[PDB]
Amino acid sequence: HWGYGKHNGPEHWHKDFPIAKGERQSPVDIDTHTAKYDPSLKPLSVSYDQATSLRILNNGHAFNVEFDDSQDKAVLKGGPLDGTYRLIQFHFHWGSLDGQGSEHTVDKKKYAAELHLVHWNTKYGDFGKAVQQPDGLAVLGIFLKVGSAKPGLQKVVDVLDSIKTKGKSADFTNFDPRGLLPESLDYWTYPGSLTTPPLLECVTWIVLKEPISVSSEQVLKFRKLNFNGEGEPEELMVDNWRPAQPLKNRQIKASF
Ligand SMILES: NNC(=O)c1[nH]c2ccc(S(N)(=O)=O)cc2c1-c1ccccc1
Ligand SMILES: [Hg+2]
Ligand SMILES: [Zn+2]
Repeated sequence: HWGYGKHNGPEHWHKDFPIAKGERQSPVDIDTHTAKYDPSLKPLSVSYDQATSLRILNNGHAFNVEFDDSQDKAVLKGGPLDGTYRLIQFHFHWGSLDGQGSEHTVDKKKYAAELHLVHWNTKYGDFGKAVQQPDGLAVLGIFLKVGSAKPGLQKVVDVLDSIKTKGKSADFTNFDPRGLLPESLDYWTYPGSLTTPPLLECVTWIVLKEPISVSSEQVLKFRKLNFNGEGEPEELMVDNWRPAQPLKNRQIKASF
């Protein structure tokens, strides 16, 4: 099935998922001199104080930290969004080297990794229904650069040993996603898609200008993960990022 390798990677995806060549695919390059400040944007509201993490899973592509979304506990609202979007999970995309790994790029600049906090529009009842709607999802994207360690990330880093291979999961309760945010909530926003198959065009992307810094040892542990299942030949989980897709005269707006 689909992956990130030469034989199942991003330019093979269109065969099983024709929408890969669609009109609002993600990620995209953010050309900072083409993005326009939008005064009609409300401030962004990230309410993660009552977030309830459930567990962490290696899905053979990346790892997901999953949250209980059966109540309004961790919500995204404001900015370009109408109504309330509930946090369901977060995950990352990263490279084999610090000079690559992010999915969105900024004036062609690739970051070492990208964090995606995935939220679904609560007017649709559940995630499965939300992904059938053009405004079903909101993904908050945060760039990672290598520098000082991010203390709020370390609990995630520590558990990765326990979920090395495809299909492995571990209890991951009481994780506070507030520890992953940069200071500034300045952002760019554009309408887009899932960056993974089925590549559904259901996403309002909100990409934060300010990156977080993570340590070299933190990222190195990400790179120790496996794409393969236990007992299979080792295929390191690295370069699990889709490259930038045609903007196709969508408009990227800036909050600042
Ligand atoms: N990880 N399992 C999933 O079902 C999944 N759901 C997603 C929703 C949104 C996005 S996104 N990257 O465009 O923010 C990704 C996912 C995923 C997923 C994420 C990483 C690897 C494989 C699947
Ligand atoms: Hg959709
Ligand atoms: Zn993602």
